[PDB]
Order: sequence, then C-alpha cells, then structure tokens
Amino acid sequence: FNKITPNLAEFAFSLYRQLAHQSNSTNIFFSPVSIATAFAMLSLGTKADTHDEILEGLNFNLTEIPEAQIHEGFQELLRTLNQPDSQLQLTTGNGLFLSEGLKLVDKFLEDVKKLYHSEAFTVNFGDTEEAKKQINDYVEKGTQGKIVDLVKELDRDTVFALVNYIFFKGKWERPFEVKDTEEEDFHVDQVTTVKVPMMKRLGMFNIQHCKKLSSWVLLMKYLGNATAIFFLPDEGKLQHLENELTHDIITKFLENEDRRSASLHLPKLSITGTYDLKSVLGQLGITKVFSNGADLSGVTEEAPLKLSKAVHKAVLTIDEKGTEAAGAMFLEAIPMSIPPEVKFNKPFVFLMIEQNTKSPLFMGKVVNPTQK
Ligand SMILES: [Cl-]
Repeated sequence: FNKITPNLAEFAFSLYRQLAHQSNSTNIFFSPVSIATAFAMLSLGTKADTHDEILEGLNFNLTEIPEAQIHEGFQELLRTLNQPDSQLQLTTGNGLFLSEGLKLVDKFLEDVKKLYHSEAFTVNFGDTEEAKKQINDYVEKGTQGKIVDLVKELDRDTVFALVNYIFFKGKWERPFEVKDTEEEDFHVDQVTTVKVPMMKRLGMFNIQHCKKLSSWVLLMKYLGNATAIFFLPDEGKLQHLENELTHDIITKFLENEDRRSASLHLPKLSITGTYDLKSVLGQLGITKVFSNGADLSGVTEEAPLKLSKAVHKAVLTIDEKGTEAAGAMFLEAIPMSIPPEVKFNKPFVFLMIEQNTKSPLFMGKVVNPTQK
C-alpha cells in the first residue's frame, strides 16, 4: 500500500460513519478516493487555516506527515487509476466552475489539470439557467449520458462550484450467469421483504464467517485491479460491524486468497449516492473554504472567493458481468461436500479496494436495493 492509504481508509470510515449516523434507512454509496482527491486538489489553491482544515478533514495529521508526501500520494494514486490499459470501468471527473471576471492564478489551473487531471471552467453565474446547464452538460459528457440534471438549484451569488462525479460498472473476474438470476426476497427489516433480482452461483469463493465482526465476508475480484469486499452482518450486528471495521482488518482479508465451496446469492443492483459536500464535509470539520473567511488566494490573488457549492455523485452497477464480450475461459473445481448457501438478502456493507495502493475506491451500504 501507498503512504496515504491509511489516511484514505480512516477518511472513508469517518465519512461513512457520519452518513450512517445521518440515516439508517437509506442506501449509502460514495467514493473516498474521489472526494479526497478533489479536496487535496482544492487545497493547493488555499493557505493556512483554510488549507490545514481540508487536509486534517481528510484525516491527515499535519504535525506528522509532510504536505509533499500527501500530494505525491494522491498523484501516484491518480497514476494507477488513470492507466491507458486499465481495463477497470471507472469514469471519474472533477469540475471546477468559477465566475468569469475573476483573474485566476495560472499555476493553480496548471496544477489542477497537469497533476490532478481536473477540469477548470469560467462561467457566468449571473444566469443560473446557463450556469446550471453548463455544469450538468459537462457531467453528461463526462459520464457519457449516465448522469443527467445533477445540479438542481444554483444560488444567485454562487462564485465557485466544485462538482465531483464517479460511475463504476465492474466486470467480475469470475462472473455470474444471467440465466441463474431470479427474483427473490431481500429482507429490508426483520418482518418486511422486497423483491430483487438475485444473482446465484455455486462455486469457489473467498468467503468466510468472521465471528469477531459477526459477519460473513466475501471478496470478489474485478477486471482491472480492484476487489469488492462485502460484509453481511449477523442479525442485530449491523451497527457492531460498522463500529468494528478497520483498515488493518480489510488488509488481512485481502492478504488471504483461500477459497471455499459456497452457493452464493448476490443481488443485481444499481445504486447512487448524491452528497452535498459542503454540508457533509462541514460535519468532518471542513468549514473555512466554504465561508467568507476562506483563503483561496492561490486560485484568485486579489478578489475575495469562497466555495459556494460542492457536490459528489457516485453511481454503481453490480451485475452478472459488466460486459458482454469475453475471451478468458476457466474452470473451478467444486468438491463433493454439500456447499453452504450464503445469501446477501438483507442489509450489508461493502468496499471496493484498488489492488496496487489498497485505496478504498468506494464504500457503501445496501439497505433496500429498490430504494432509489
Ligand atoms: Cl474472484
């Protein structure tokens, strides 16, 4: 793992826990890497308390880790993510939208693009309709039509908007068969069910029951170099599971590549998290950059500037296999013994971890696959 990976994992937990505290009856899905990288990039146009709040709010202890190490960490992570031959189906973008008429520092726009692969734009925020359409149409192009009408309301006074999007439709190394998917109960609570398409495969899985977490733990690899890890808590143990997750625990799971016989039920779902990062990151202690006090002098030298709007949109599809064009053919040997049936048919927590850095690309919880 990279040197900033542990801070990223702690950030993931802090933001997840915040979101879990905010509601227990909604699906959660967000990108820790995506949000952190966007605010690491923003921090380059900041100074002092404004700057320090962002990095401390991303779980860096600035009396401990040098700022340069933080940035080459995000850099290195943005290098493995943006491989030419990635194979990982990961569309991600950062849109900086600043009012026209501000004289922008060249080096900030130079740092943004040719270090953090973000996009900077000068727009007339005088007309909300033009500015909103400019913002949504950029996200439309960037996701290739997968995210539309993202921004619902822009303020009249908005001078600076950050939009952060991510769509992920993964291809399983060891995929499910479409023919075996059938509609089944998902237990949204102890007495209520909902119908979901349930994917099913008898095979050899990295799957075990962890008594410490009171959870079943499933790891499945994606094409590209990322791993989905699913935690299915015993009854009454969801909150325990949320409380007890650590990065060292996830690391231990990824280090074991043992497989056992199992009949797995995993729902086919599409989930999205839409987050107001001003609200949400404000709760983690990032307030100055969003206020009149903000020192954004690395973005514009003479004029007062604050971050008016910051939005995260995360979209995920889980299916049998996110592409219908193959080549790699294999054979798992199932022993004669009767396999456990393990069904992810009630609320569960997940992470997608990029393999080279051990970064948490995504974290989420499914409470109701039909909750949209
Ligand atoms: Cl796998």
